[PDB]
Amino acid sequence: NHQVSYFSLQDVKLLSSPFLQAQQTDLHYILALDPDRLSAPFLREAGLTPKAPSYTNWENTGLDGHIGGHYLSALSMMYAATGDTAIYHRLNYMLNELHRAQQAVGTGFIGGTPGSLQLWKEIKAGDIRAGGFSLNGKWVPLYNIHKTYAGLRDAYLYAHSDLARQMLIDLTDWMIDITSGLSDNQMQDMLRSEHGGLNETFADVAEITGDKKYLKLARRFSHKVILDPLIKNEDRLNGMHANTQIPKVIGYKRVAEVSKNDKDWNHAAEWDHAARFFWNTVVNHRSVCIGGNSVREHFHPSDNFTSMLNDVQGPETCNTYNMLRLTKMLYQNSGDVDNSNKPDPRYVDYYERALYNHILSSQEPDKGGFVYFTPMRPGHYRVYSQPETSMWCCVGSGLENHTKYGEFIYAHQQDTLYVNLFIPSQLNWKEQGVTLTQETLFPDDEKVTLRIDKAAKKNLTLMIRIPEWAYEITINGKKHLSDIQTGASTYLPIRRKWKKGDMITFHLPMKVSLEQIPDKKDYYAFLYGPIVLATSTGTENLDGIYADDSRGGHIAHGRQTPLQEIPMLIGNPDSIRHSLHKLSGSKLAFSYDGNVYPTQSLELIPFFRLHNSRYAVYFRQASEEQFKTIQEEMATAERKATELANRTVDLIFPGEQQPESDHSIQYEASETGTHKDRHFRRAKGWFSYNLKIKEEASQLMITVRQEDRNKAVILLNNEKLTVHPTVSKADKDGFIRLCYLLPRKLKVGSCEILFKPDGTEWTSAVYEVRLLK
Ligand SMILES: *[C@H]1[C@H](O)[C@H](O)[C@@H](O)[C@@H]1CO
Ligand SMILES: [Zn+2]
Repeated sequence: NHQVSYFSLQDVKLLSSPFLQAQQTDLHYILALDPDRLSAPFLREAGLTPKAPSYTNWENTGLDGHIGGHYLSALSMMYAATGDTAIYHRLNYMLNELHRAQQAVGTGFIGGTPGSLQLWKEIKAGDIRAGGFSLNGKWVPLYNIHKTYAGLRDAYLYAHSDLARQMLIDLTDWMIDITSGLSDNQMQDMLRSEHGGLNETFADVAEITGDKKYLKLARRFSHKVILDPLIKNEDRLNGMHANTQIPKVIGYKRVAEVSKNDKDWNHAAEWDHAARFFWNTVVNHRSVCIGGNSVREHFHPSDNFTSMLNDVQGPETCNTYNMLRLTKMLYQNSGDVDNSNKPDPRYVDYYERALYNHILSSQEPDKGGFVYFTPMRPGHYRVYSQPETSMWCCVGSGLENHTKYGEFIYAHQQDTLYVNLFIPSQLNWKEQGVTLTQETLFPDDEKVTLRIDKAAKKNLTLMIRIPEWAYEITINGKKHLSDIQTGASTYLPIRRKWKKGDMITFHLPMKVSLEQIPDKKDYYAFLYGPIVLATSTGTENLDGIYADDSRGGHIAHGRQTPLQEIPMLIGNPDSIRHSLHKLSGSKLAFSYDGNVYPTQSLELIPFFRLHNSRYAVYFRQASEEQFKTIQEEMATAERKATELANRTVDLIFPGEQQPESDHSIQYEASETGTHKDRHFRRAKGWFSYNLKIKEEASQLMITVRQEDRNKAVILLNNEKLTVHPTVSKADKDGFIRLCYLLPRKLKVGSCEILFKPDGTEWTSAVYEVRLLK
């Protein structure tokens, strides 16, 4: 009787704000893409003639088709949000091209993976050769086809396309046939390969059709090794690839939702709970101040953020896009699950933190371009995509992000409206005969006004979110005072027979806070209200800040600044917090007026506004007592680590999917794993990469474990490396570096590196491959 609903994008008009800017910039980027290049893989796999070459980058190195899927979703949501005619022409054309591809094969299959029909013939026969990122020699093909399922779902739900609906059902029936001869054990083996959110999309088809066969399919596509610990409130996520898991959990939640009234299956509450526990553990233990998670795409231990503070590959944007999708699902029925009948605004505090500080920051606001990694290492920078060069996962999610800022501003519950986000907007609440405008300069000002533009004098309750970070309201010039009931996130209820012209005004008091890195190392970020602040540390060596189509072009490969050159805050955390002063002006800006080492007064602005520069979000802190020892470590060990990084020509992390894929991983009889938080690969046959040599290289460094008795032969362009390596002292965790001084410098270009056993059963387990000048 008390279900909470969301509004359609059609019903929520963004008014001038950073969000409308971001929407419009993404519109331009979406329209820049050539649909004939995005459709080319699909036509190819159907036996038709493409009209143009595919894009390059990931669209011709094995993930061919994935951006086309995202492109359907982004066009559909952007069309719902704007009604843009150019967007509709592109969406109609892409749907009709993919429909031609589907009809040419006639089975329901649509896809771009090279050799798609052969792949799925093998799978259907039970020839399943799964790795974490591969299936039968192909790059995450389940993940790829997921973006088509999702794209066709979105064309139906957002753009009302019946053609998309039929294409989606045919493609789902095709998968029923592919999996009809597979045991649950074979399915769970195949699901070891990254598969995006297929369980979610199959549950979506169940709801669209009302046919439970699609819910049985969704459950078959639910990865049990991940689900089962979550049911039991066990976080087993250390070392896992993070964006692989989040869509699975979204899927468990969606299966639970669509299964709410399924008399033949009794697990909905358990699967809902698994998702709510997953959210809790990631948000509360694995997330930084901007709302993101992971380092080099993987979950590190929650008690050790060292790599988050040292690596240039900070949180990945996809992961936050997916955590926000989950957040929206969990919030909707939070009141049903806790039998309060009011949803839990703690979900909204997270949503706001991640939306303003990560999603909004992840697009260059003027020109466009999407961020993959956001370093938390002080003094680095982030790289942006370009429309015709960049075909990354974070481009696909990037296209979607800025279409849909209207989706979570408000929620409705019969005669109740939840005012969740303080984003300028006009709402059509047709269910209660109301049109309302939210006017605010937030976060640059504290005042919010809600204006009733149209109403039918129903008694309605406005539930205004009072964030934990933030009671007098004004109605029509009259002050109404209410008692604070909790310092926690809560709602302030205001019920009236609203009429045209009524005005509700409230203020959100904003304070400076200082948020420590979660493992309580000596690094802190400044916030103002929910806004993460940052300082610009310079504009030198921003190499590849607008990416080309190269493998690895999503990473900020420019020079690493030694930490002793970046401002370090001297003193205790309360003194440091008190030393940040707000500057006068209509935009947020702050001066840091305490002691900084080395001296440059620092200016801080919102991180979402900091572009085309190096930055610090987290600052290293030093007590006056520990300064001498801290500075000596920064001047010696940290400086030397930075020098090694700055002599590095190429770098591979064996066992990490994207580093391996960017270096054209090949293998025979190989396995991967983790030891002491580091990934490896080893083989009984062999494994190989291509090294990309931008500058001549002199030295190869291989990281292994001292205790490993297995040895590798190394071939460079099929010539055995016979020079004797120098061997480093073992570190704390038992890792050593083998340093080979190459007999001849390696030429600029590409060089195969191949590892095969040297008399032993396996190669050494290799944890890092580094090429140096
Ligand atoms: C980016 C994102 O993490 C996706 O899940 C993955 O397939 C891609 C590269 O690893
Ligand atoms: Zn990504």
